[PDB]
Amino acid sequence: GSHMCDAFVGTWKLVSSENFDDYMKEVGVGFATRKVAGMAKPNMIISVNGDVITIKSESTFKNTEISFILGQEFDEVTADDRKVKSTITLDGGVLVHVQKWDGKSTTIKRKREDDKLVVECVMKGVTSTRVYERA
Ligand SMILES: O=C(O)/C=C\C(=O)Nc1ccc(Br)cc1Cl
Ligand SMILES: [Cl-]
Repeated sequence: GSHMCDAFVGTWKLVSSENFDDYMKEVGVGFATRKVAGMAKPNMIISVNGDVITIKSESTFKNTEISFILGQEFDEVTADDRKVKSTITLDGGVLVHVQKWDGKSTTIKRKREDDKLVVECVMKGVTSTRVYERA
């Protein structure tokens, strides 16, 4: 077993969002995509198999998936179609995902707080908080 498995593995459903439209604007998402993606109610599925972690985001807007090893950079196509260089690490008990593209950077952190899984997305002073609970 592991901290990672105990904290994060399973199926999570979105329960609240704040500032997500503004975060998407900062990242460069266009109007129509922001409206439909903002209306989404995703499930987040996190699994571990050996050293490989998989995170899936599933909704009526889009289904996406990433698999990775902690600390090892990979190329990712995001839901809004950015081509980014991604690295995910465990910093204390927080899963930290950094995306780099076009001289820009954004960070997505996932942390447990009580029964919830809190997702914080930060771009240049703009933070969005998305709260998930177990499905
Ligand atoms: O998975 C989350 O809750 C966290 C982040 C997230 O949803 N990101 C995202 C989704 C769809 C589009 Br379009 C653009 C972005 Cl930046
Ligand atoms: Cl967080």
